[PDB]
Amino acid sequence: RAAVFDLDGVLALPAVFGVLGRTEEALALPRGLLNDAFQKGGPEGATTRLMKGEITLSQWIPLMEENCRKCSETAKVCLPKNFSIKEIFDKAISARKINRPMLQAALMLRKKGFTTAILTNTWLDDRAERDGLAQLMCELKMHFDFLIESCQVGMVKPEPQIYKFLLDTLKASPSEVVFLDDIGANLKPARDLGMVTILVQDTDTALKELEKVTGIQLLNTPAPLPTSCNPSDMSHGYVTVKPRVRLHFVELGSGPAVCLCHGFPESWYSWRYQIPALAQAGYRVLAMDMKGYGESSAPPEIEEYCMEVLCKEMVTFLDKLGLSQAVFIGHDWGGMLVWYMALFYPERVRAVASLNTPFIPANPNMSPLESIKANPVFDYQLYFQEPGVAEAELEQNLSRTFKSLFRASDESVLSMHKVCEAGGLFVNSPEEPSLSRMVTEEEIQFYVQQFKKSGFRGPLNWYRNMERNWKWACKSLGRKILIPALMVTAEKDFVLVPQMSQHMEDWIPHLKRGHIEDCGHWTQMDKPTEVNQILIKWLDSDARN
Amino acid sequence: RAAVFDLDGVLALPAVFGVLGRTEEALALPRGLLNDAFQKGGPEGATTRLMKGEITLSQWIPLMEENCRKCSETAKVCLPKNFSIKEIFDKAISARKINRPMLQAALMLRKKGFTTAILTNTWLDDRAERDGLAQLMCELKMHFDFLIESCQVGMVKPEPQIYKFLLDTLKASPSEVVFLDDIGANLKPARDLGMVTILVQDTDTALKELEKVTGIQLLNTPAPLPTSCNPSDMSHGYVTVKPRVRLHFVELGSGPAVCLCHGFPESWYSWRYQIPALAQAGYRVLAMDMKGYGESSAPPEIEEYCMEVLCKEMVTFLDKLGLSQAVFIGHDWGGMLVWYMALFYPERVRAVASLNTPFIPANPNMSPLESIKANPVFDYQLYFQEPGVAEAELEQNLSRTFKSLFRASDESVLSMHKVCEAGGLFVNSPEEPSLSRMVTEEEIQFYVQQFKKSGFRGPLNWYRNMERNWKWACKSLGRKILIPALMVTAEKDFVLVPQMSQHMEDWIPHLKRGHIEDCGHWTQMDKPTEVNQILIKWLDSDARN
Ligand SMILES: O=C(NCc1ccc(Cl)cc1Cl)N1CCC(Oc2ncccn2)CC1
Ligand SMILES: O=C(NCc1ccc(Cl)cc1Cl)N1CCC(Oc2ncccn2)CC1
Repeated sequence: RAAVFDLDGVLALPAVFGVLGRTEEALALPRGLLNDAFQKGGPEGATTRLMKGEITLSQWIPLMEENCRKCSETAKVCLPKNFSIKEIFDKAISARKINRPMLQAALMLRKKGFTTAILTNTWLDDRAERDGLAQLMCELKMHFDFLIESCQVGMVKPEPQIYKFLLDTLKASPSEVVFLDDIGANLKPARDLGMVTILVQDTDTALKELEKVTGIQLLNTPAPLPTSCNPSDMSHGYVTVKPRVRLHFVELGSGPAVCLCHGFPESWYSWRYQIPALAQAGYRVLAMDMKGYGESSAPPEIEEYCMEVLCKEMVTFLDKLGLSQAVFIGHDWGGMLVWYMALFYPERVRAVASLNTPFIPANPNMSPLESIKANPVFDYQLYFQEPGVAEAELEQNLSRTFKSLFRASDESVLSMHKVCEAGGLFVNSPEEPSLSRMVTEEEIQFYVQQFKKSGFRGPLNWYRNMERNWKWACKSLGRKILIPALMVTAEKDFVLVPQMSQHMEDWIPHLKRGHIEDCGHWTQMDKPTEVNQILIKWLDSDARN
Repeated sequence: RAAVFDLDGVLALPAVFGVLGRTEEALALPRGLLNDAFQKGGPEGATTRLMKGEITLSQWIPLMEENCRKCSETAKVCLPKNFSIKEIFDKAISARKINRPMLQAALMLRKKGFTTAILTNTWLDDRAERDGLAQLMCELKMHFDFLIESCQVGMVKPEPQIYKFLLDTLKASPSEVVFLDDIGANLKPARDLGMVTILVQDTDTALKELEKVTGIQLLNTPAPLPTSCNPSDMSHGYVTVKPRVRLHFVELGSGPAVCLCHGFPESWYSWRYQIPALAQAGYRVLAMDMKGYGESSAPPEIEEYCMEVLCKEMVTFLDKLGLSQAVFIGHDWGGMLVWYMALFYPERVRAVASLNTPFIPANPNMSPLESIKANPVFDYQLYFQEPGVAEAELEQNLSRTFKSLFRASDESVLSMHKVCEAGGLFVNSPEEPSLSRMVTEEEIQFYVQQFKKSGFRGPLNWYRNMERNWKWACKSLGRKILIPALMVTAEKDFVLVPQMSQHMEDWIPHLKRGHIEDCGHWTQMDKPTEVNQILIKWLDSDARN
């Protein structure tokens, strides 16, 4: 049981086939002139040779023209003065856009165990604007197990061989396979080989039919999550910033550089839902394992975690990567870091953005410890301070830990006030915590494996400079942030409440604002789709311009 | 003994200080109006506060205006209708360009054992166009051991503290240090602290003086090599393309993606001289460890090295990296690969380029082995064929191997014809080979270490598919390359002679051509500067447009 989708007319709706007609009307041409001239000679014909990979698209155009001279000639018509097949097809190809709901379906069947595949008759595109084809072929490609292109295999639909071929690459029986296609002709050979066939016109009936024979709802199915990340299928980067300090990250996409700075205690993976989005949106994403986390160096000394050096190391990270600047987006402790970045290295910062984390001026007259007791919900911060105590407690049950922390607003199971008195952090929580809606059991275990490397010393050391940070932070009390910034608040984040940012305007005049209702502190996994909305808008708006 | 250089007026010639005057003339302003208004209040003054990092540049402008209202007022003049300090400084900053010869000098002293450093009074730049500052600060930064900016340390020249500071960061005695600067005032405190001081105006006298007190020629010194690469200071990438196949590479720069495909038997490092250039030129460079080499998977089976799969894996490499297309530049076997890339994946190829390697149509009627005996200098290719024979011989003395192969035109020590009969490849060469001009002993040993990993099986397997490549290659006999391509020939490459490419025009109509006289087969290290010239021109010309 597996499912195969044609490109043109199935997953990519405006059909190149249909734009021909629209040109015929538009151009006052004899109905079918272009379509008939498109396939003159059958399998010996220019088009078939093209589908077989025998000639490039640019090699085909002239070959397509001549058909139209002849085809105009038999019907005894004229082809307009500036009539050009190049232009007609450019617009068309680039007029073709994904069919989000069909794609939706593939993703569901897939997620439901199905082996999926795009089986398309397609040329080798060597136009100048070919990028727009390659660009879309990537969007799609990824959400399928296979892509079979007529031009590489050397076979075209409806040659029964490409079907067997597909069958054998599928490793399935004809009876196990569903096959949707806009071209009846191409259904017949699959049909008569025994597989299911769906004729596609409206996507709605095509899907009704699909859910019917799969026994899996695809039609009007809930709002599906943004595309996530499989650590294996990723690109992983390593840069030494210091002799005993390597930073690790994940690279994806092309465009201006967007640098994602996670929080405590997370990993590059804490961005899984936005990493594909931003790439698609057209940026170059680089998700940090922040110092102390996972596959990045994790030095035991407290002082190697003050902001100054952490930023000193991001700069140096950009040094060794060929980057003048990058846009810094952070969350939790990362959102803080990003603020020092905009504050001490405007040069190197295209634009800054924080998730949850507010810009708080450092009080000259107030040792940040004093400012710790106030606001009672800041008790656990204390509990960390002492090297040893908390590390032990948090490294004791790894799985228990992340399960206990990673929870939606209401799934909470911790009261992070009275923490010190309580004698610990999970003092009054389970050891068997149930699994949140936000994470699968496999997305938890991942975090588990990252920390078996460096433990919690490092991450907890971020909380162990303050006297030092604060002091560094005072120097910048003269300054204002005048680069483009975005502040995004979460409703149900008890620790970092929207109202601490209330005063950020005194400091960042043209601060943009994003809010998110019904959202907790794990803004990335709790509200992936909205996080995406707010950040992509501001990126197009405020980054590259 | 170490050397310190100011930015403005020393390494970056048009001096911001001097453009003020040019504005005064230009604007018919009272000589010195701007300069005096630039430093009103001394150390309490806007400018000093700015140099100290107290305020951002954008915070300074208004503060700089008002000075000019007052300064115009005391001299009793008018400031023009649309008079703006913002615009005046924009142009200026972006009018400032590196001082190549001063830089030259730093690089020499450095290479000569000197500890070097930029000690500049500089602001924190938060303009929109700030990128142009960051961009240049990176060019330079890298070629020095240290950069000390007044705005981070919190100290300005000529405060004697920043000097001591510099001294203590240098870890040197005043007497050990040279210090060039355009501003006499800033020399005095260093001078009177005991270090050498040079007053810079013309760069030529400033350098005469430098070479004088260093005992090292800097003036009119030979044409220096392009900037190379220190593997440690690099960014190293890893992407799995297959279950048991990881590809490794080096990332640097930003812009369109340029993908560098080395040859046999080399490594990403075989591009050391062009990797910094292209980055600077403004592209995103990704130097491959090609399958079988160094830090990339090295599967023993022959067939995992045919072109088809090698390209299938580059595509897949671009998949997992967020790349629609990349420009492929190859050399030796890499130049070949790139040709299949342009031939089977135009979509995915922005532009193609080969170094040495020509585009040879596959003869339908001729088993490529037949076509092997012909052209006698293709004997060693035979010698490889047999899994075992050559691997053994080449893995025997690693160092001997690379020393023996990596040689300029005339440094040759091998006759790669009669190889089979001779009974080996280095049959009649030394074991103690002298070291070529092209490589230091440390650039050899590097190659040595890479191959202790995967050995020679893998690399030699590229030569072990031909019947297979050829067959794959026949399919494309219908096709023409119509994307932008560049073919670069080397004069003294006995194996890949310029004349094999003579016919490439029948295949690639608007093929661009680059030649290089007095050059061998190791085009990258033999002619780094020219390689750079040809490729950067064609990149601006033919890539991004
Ligand atoms: O405690 C954290 N992060 C960990 C954390 C936060 C919230 C929750 Cl629910 C769970 C966890 Cl583990 N921070 C406090 C200190 C940082 O700086 C800051 N700045 C201004 C106001 C408050 N904090 C923000 C991150
Ligand atoms: O032998 C090599 N490279 C290794 C090599 C070349 C030259 C020298 Cl001096 C030393 C070494 Cl080790 N090639 C021959 C096969 C490849 O394809 C090809 N295509 C057309 C004509 C000739 N070759 C080019 C690379």
